[PDB]
Amino acid sequence: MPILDSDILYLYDAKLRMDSVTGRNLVSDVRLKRYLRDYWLDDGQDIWVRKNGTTTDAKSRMSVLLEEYNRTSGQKLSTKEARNSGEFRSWLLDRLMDVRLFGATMPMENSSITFTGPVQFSWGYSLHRVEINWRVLYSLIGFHGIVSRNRARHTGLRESDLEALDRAMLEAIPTEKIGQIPRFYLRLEYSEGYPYRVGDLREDVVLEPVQGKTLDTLRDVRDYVINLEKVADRIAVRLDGLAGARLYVHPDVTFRGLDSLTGVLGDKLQTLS
Repeated sequence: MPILDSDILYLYDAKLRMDSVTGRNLVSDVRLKRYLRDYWLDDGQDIWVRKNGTTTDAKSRMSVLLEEYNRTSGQKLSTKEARNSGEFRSWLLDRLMDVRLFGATMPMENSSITFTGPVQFSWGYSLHRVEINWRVLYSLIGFHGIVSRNRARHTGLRESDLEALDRAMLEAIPTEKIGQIPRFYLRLEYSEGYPYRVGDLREDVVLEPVQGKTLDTLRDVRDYVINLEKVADRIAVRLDGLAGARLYVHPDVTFRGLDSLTGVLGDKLQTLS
């Protein structure tokens, strides 16, 4: 199966002179990808962006990889020749799944290889204002991600890599004082050649506090209902291009409009759990 363009909506929560401080919590895409990489590393996989918890010099790691490729392939590529070698580039990609997904900048002595990752994430932000008491009390974080069909052609992305990404979105964060729990994961795949996208759904999510709570005092997953009604509406408009969907929801979340979402997706929906 060819790689299709995708949109991702991902929610997870994190728990446990000025005072009375509040604001919008932010999580870099680099941090999210670090959770995913550490998870695959702990699964024994070969990963490019890895530590020893001391980081490794990238130029040294590339020199080792090039010398290994040269002695196995019977070549003597220089770093400049290695940069231009489609064979060495494909050999690196076959070996490092995180490069196939997220790309990499791989310096060498007086050269460098650059892979632009098909899978890209926004910065994550809290869908509500969080309280600071210097640590955040509670934060429901939302991420938008994409999978680029065109970029996947240049990194050798495999269909099995995307299934591994889906499973890591469920398992990596809990595996890697602050408890962090995935709560919602939706990946929408688009038909080949379809030009439009749902895009970023995070602003269409609506949090509805339970009685006694407000949007400024959310402290636990039980304090609010996640209303998906507008998310279902936004997806329905693009139904003419939707090829498939993957969806996971945590059992402790209370949803409104989850039935609307699954009904829109229909037979395109595959579940994850």
